[PDB]
Amino acid sequence: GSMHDVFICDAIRTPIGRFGGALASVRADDLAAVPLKALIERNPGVQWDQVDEVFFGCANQAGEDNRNVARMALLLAGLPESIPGVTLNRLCASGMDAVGTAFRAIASGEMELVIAGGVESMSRAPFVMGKAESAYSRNMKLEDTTIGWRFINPLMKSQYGVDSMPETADNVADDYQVSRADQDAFALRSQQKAAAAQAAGFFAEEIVPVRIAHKKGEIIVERDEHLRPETTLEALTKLKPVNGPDKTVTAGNASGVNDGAAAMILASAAAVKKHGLTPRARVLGMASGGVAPRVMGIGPVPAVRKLTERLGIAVSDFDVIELNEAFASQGLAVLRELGVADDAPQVNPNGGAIALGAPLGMSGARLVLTALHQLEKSGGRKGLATMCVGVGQGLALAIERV
Amino acid sequence: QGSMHDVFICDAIRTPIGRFGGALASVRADDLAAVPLKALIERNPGVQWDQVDEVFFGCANQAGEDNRNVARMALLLAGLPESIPGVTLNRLCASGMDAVGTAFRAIASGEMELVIAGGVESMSRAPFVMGKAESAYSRNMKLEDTTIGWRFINPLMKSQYGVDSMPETADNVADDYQVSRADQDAFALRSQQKAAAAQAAGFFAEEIVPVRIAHKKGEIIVERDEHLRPETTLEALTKLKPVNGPDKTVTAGNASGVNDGAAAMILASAAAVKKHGLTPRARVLGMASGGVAPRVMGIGPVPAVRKLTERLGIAVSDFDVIELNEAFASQGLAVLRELGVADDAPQVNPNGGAIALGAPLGMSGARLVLTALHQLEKSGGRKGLATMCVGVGQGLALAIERV
Amino acid sequence: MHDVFICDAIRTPIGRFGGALASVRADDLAAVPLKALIERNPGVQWDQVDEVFFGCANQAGEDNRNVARMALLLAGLPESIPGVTLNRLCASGMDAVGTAFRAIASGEMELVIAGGVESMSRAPFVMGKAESAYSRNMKLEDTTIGWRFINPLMKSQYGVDSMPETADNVADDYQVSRADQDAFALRSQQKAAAAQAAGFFAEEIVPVRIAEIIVERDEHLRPETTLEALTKLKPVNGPDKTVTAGNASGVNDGAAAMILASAAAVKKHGLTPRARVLGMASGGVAPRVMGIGPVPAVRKLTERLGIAVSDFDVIELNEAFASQGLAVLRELGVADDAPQVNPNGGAIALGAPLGMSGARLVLTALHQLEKSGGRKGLATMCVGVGQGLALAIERV
Amino acid sequence: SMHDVFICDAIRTPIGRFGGALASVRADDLAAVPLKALIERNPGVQWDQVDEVFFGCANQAGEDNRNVARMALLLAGLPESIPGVTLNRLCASGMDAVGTAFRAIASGEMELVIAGGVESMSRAPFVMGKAESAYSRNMKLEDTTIGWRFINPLMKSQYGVDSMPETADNVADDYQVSRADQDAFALRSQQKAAAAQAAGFFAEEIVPVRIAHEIIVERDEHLRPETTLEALTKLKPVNGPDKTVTAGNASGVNDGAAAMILASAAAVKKHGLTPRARVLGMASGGVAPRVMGIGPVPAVRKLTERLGIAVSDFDVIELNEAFASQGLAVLRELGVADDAPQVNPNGGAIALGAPLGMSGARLVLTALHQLEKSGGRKGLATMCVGVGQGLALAIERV
Ligand SMILES: *SCCNC(=O)CCNC(=O)[C@H](O)C(C)(C)COP(=O)(O)OP(=O)(O)OC[C@H]1O[C@@H](n2cnc3c(N)ncnc32)[C@H](O)[C@@H]1OP(=O)(O)O
Ligand SMILES: *SCCNC(=O)CCNC(=O)[C@H](O)C(C)(C)COP(=O)(O)OP(=O)(O)OC[C@H]1O[C@@H](n2cnc3c(N)ncnc32)[C@H](O)[C@@H]1OP(=O)(O)O
Ligand SMILES: *SCCNC(=O)CCNC(=O)[C@H](O)C(C)(C)COP(=O)(O)OP(=O)(O)OC[C@H]1O[C@@H](n2cnc3c(N)ncnc32)[C@H](O)[C@@H]1OP(=O)(O)O
Ligand SMILES: *SCCNC(=O)CCNC(=O)[C@H](O)C(C)(C)COP(=O)(O)OP(=O)(O)OC[C@H]1O[C@@H](n2cnc3c(N)ncnc32)[C@H](O)[C@@H]1OP(=O)(O)O
Repeated sequence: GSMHDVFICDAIRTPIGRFGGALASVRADDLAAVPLKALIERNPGVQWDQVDEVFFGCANQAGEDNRNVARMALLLAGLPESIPGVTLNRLCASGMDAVGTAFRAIASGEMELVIAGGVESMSRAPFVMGKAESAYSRNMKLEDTTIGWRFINPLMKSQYGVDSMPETADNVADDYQVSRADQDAFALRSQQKAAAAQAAGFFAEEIVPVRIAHKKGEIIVERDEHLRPETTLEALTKLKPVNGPDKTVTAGNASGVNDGAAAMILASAAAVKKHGLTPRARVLGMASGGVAPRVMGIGPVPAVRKLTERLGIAVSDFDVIELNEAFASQGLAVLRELGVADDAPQVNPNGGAIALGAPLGMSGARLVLTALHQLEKSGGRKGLATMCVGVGQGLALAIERV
Repeated sequence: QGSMHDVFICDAIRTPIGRFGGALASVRADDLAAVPLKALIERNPGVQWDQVDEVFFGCANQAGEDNRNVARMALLLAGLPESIPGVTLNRLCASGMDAVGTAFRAIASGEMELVIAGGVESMSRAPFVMGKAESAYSRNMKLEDTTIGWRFINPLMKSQYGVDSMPETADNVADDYQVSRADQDAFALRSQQKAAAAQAAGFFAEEIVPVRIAHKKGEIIVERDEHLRPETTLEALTKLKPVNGPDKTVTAGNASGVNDGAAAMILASAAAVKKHGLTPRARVLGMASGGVAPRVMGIGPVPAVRKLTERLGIAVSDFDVIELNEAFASQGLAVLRELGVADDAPQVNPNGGAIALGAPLGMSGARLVLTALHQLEKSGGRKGLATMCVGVGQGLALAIERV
Repeated sequence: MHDVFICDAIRTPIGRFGGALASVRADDLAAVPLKALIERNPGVQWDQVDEVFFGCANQAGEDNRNVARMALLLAGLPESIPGVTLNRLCASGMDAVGTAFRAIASGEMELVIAGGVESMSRAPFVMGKAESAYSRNMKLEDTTIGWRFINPLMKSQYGVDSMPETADNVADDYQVSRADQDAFALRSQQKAAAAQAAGFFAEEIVPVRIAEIIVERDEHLRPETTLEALTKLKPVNGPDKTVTAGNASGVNDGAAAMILASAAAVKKHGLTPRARVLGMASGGVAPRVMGIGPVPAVRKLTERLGIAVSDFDVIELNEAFASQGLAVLRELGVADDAPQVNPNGGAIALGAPLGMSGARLVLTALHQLEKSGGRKGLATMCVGVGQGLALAIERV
Repeated sequence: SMHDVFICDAIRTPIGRFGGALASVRADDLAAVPLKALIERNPGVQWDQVDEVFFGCANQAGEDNRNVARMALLLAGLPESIPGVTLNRLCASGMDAVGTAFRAIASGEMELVIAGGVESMSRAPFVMGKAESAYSRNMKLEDTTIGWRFINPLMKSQYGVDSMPETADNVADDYQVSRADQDAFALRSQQKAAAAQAAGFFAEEIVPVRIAHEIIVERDEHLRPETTLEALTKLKPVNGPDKTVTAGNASGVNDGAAAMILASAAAVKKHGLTPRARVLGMASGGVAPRVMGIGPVPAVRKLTERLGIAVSDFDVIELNEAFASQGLAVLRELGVADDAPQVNPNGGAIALGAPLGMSGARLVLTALHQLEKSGGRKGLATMCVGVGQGLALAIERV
């Protein structure tokens, strides 16, 4: 009759590649399979035919990630054909949704042993073309699915607008009064902290390599590619806003478009013991929230509020906060709404998506796993991961180290 | 750790199912998904809508007007407040049932109180996709149709598991489980007959809200499911040529079609049922999934049903209705045979299924759940089972219980 | 230097965009007139055809890779017969006749076929190759009619006005009023309707068989047109403008072909010489006023031949747009309603498949000379991006 | 009554490799390069007197769409009063432009004209047919770089739709042209071309192409001067182990443009031009598509018979090298030795490349160039055409 505790066990990720960069040759399905293969190699006591489900986040699903990439990935990874899979889409929150969905399946007693993760290959996102609506139609057109609006509904544009994600971040900067200077400082600190974590070997502990064929032999992609460790305030101040001279968001204070995949095991207490797993954290809960599309970046606020209210935990009780850095403007605006200092030590202690990049489907799984990793290294207890969502949402997920 | 919470399906509704290029072909998938959501608003005035915790929607494609989280797109279009979150699930033809069971788990685990679960597919409007060039001046650009089935084939997938088309997998099931053409056609006929009777009885009308269609001289309404072929005879079935060549058994007459449609339903905890003045119609009992060989995807319901009923301690024979998805007569028959249920068992698909009705991938699983409940209400039955197959070798099963 | 005679000539009907001929591949459509010439001319020894010259404005679709050659093979002409495709946009089919004429007049050939084709219904989309790996800048463009792959240097120096925009520019610069344009358009409809009922087009037309459905009537005509109806239409380019769908040609499908021959070949192949070709000339104008292009072309030709415009017993002036048709007539000193101009109507009523239209003008001008007993005839037309072409014949 | 016609100044771009030196240059802009050079090179011309620009172009789906002759003259800075027309006989297109230009002046309908050709095969677009029905599931992209697209079932069933290399394999088979002879032919092409490049022979024909942020392209890119018979021997046939045509014994896929002035004697005098050759004539011939490479044979026969000139009277023969197989077969049918010194003395398309629309204009101008250098009188340029044709053009140095 009682709900069951749920533990995150092993977790692992590919490096994050730049658009057109180190991972651009790797099909989304094959990329998604890389962390799955590593889970298999890294957890040899598991009876693999007992995995109840693979849940994977993926925002696109038009490309080599089409037709339920979770199931494609598990087959490519060498998991038995008897294992089910399902793909979740809450845009940039998809991979976190995977984790929280997996958690709810175990908490409710419907499953014992599951994998949750996320993939996105933005390099390889395809073009789409709608069907002709009439014989001999002269209005055929291609649209890029890399990021952002396509097949725009005129009713959506008239009621809510179809602001680009950078536009929404400018709207957040405007409405919440987040200065260019503050955004650049945040971005700088993101780059510094990530450069420090990379030199410390922190990212290395999370990463499994991806092997790439060249003409004369193979290389290994080993390192997060997006980082700009040489970033300075002077460098950031010189950049032009994406949307015009009177705006504040720049490529230097924004996440990038990127490729990568991540996955982790979740299990009941019985499953941990049966499969020889090492339990690392208990999942406390997940909540979602909605906001106006035009200020989508503030979405984390109702999400975090809803979760912490229900669990009865103060925002200030968390020993780590992984706040997604879609843009410095909205990162800062969320922190301020929540009463957390712009530079508080527990937020993004190893940097975030400004430095690391953000393959939509992967980023939510990455935030959960890195929060856990951070809690282990620092000896912290509770961790909060939260991110915003295109078209105006937030997602939040809380964990507690065992 | 505290108690699990009971979960109730309340009001449910769907659009008609349209033929490919037929009655609903002009309707964008996001607008189509909004249709049942707007009806749920109209039909339950007691609900305080700003208390919906989540809209969960199934959708197999997501490359078209259904792109970038159709659940969230649809709820905004439906006029639900911007404060309501949405998320889209993809287990191919099982997506809409996955929405229901995922909703159920969210409430059962105490994370939510009031949710909407549904599904949509516009297979009419499924776009073409073109991979990016890998090199400057590449001579290798290609368009592929996303309406149904394989695209961007992985060599590794093809080598190991094959990339059989869905009709091909149904031929494989026919061969491996020895389901004869004759038996397939008889199954298909009963589906047409039963659906025709249900339509005439007004049974589908109780499930349906109309879709409005733009027209010169004034918009029209679509009220009735379009796929049905009520005049079908064994003789016409017998004369059809198989999809995959002259030695095979699967034909367009004994297969589900490619179709458009949307459906949605409310799930609520007991406290939400009370607070919003909803009618609890059934309790959700549970959901299970299972995997099989891609090449025989149609048998996927078997592991799913066994997993579910074993954990719940319910025998297959205990269910008052079984809504078994009719992707193909071959797999429909092979599943029943494995589960020890007669090919023409009165509790199985009493109002016909996807052969007559059609099967918009995302919507189908949601239809199966709501129609099962509907049938329990008409018949006074207690427990129902809804189950379906999934391309690339899966099955999904969900059990409910009236009142 | 050799006299050159036009002999037998025929055409398909002209279909509307997406209408009666929309299912017919351009190459098969081109072959239809060629087959009819074979059937209609049994004295001809077909392995002696020196060349098939065909006009075609597009060449991206089933009309790709030298449609002249594709068509003659599809029409059952021996593989020994060569073909060549010419492209001067809407004047392409006239260019074909004029080029055939030059080949025979200079003594390099004796017996040739000249024609044109366009399937505008079937015109494909085009997409540039990616210029970088993982390019996000892929785009489809319609080739049915008008600008695609615009060159920024063309735009900045000459502009890339659409054809209707240039027709507005002519109406403005040459002061051609809306009411005059609509009047001319109505006369075009009325004359074509009269010609249709009299069997005039039927004498030019060979049917297209579609595997069976038979297309045998020009489809674009709107005999129902009234001045009042024309007055109510809205200008394509805004209320301050003049050109409308009703006083403009349409987008259309069709093919035409004719035999040209030296005196020797006429006699050898038992042909009926119907007209002598007198000459062809071209000219260039500013692209933004492309519709006035006929004027330099006609002046150049008539001056060289030593003929006045007023000497022609028929003038077949392409009707891309009423504004330019009228502008041209005015410039050349011919009345807006002169009886020898377009006596059976023109492109506003009949439609204008680009590559076919010039060959149609030449064959119909000849046909009208026969009907009327006239002597000299002039066919002339405008060309996108600023040209004109003119061709003179004399009934034998 | 017929008027004599003279070829005067002539110039070309270098020939670039597919995806190589000129891949960024739009076909219309590329066409404009020789035209602008003709202006620079001929100061006595009153440019508004040019009666017509005739240009060959095989594709016309890309930036070469909608009458590239006229686009090119405008981009070159020529007055807008000058008309233009584009000709398509596939690889023979640029030769057709010259021949057509010739008939225009000879017939007295013009006095001063430009003839040339262009092809950017690098930038050839993809094409997509329109949907035939609402919600059509049958939409498809095809490459227009070279060869069959939108295949007609009736063409395929009667005549076949063999690729260009397949037709060249068919000629090898039907006319018994061995792999070894083909390779030896190819090696001589490369060798002759490397010698001519070193002698500055191509330099004299070339105007550079300038590509901003800036690179000057001034040399033919396709040449393989290190080619040995041993290297060619190692190559695998395009169409499988039992065929004979290889990448090494075939022309390539390429970009480039060329143009030249043609004039009556009156126009020569008025415009202070140098008359370099009189044009004698052009003839065309058809063959079976499946052996398109043999097309030059009927073309050359029809031309020489009409002019009363034996093939052996020619001081230079510029035979297009689409493939060594068909080049050799053409030479043998015409009674000329596989290595005759008057044939392709500076090499040809195997070394140089073949941008379809340009190649025929190149053969005519280079033929004239060679006559000037060697002191010869009569020249013959000839080439094959996809779907089974040949074209031939004869000239005589003044
Ligand atoms: S939850 C995740 C949701 N995801 C998003 O919302 C994605 C948001 N990002 C984007 O859509 C794009 O990444 C935007 C913000 C639009 C930027 O697009 P660009 O393609 O313009 O980005 P690039 O970085 O490729 O180019 C911008 C130029 O700025 C320079 N630059 C960036 N960052 C720095 C730093 N830190 N220091 C110095 N310069 C920096 C880049 O070098 C580039 O300069 P170039 O000289 O043009 O290469
Ligand atoms: S969970 C569900 C998952 N989805 C699937 O697996 C969907 C599988 N279905 C398909 O892919 C297609 O529906 C297939 C099976 C390939 C058939 O596609 P078609 O496009 O051919 O379908 P049509 O509607 O065009 O039918 C083909 C011809 O057969 C005739 N026909 C069908 N059914 C009947 C019956 N009952 N009686 C007589 N004839 C029947 C159709 O009329 C049609 O003949 P036409 O003359 O072409 O109309
Ligand atoms: S050498 C010839 C060279 N070729 C050209 O220059 C081609 C010129 N033609 C065009 O480009 C187009 O045909 C233009 C002129 C742009 C018109 O196309 P539009 O797309 O702007 O408009 P439609 O073709 O869709 O037609 C608009 C409406 O006008 C009605 N209409 C046409 N003709 C008449 C007449 N005679 N009388 C009354 N109405 C007329 C059409 O029916 C249409 O109205 P609908 O309500 O949409 O049917
Ligand atoms: S009138 C003109 C009509 N046009 C034609 O019909 C042109 C016909 N040409 C073609 O269609 C192609 O160019 C063919 C002949 C099919 C070959 O295309 P490829 O893309 O294969 O051409 P590559 O240049 O890539 O050649 C393949 C490999 O062969 C090597 N190679 C070519 N020539 C030589 C010589 N002389 N010596 C040594 N090697 C040679 C290329 O380097 C290439 O090697 P890779 O390993 O592939 O780089």
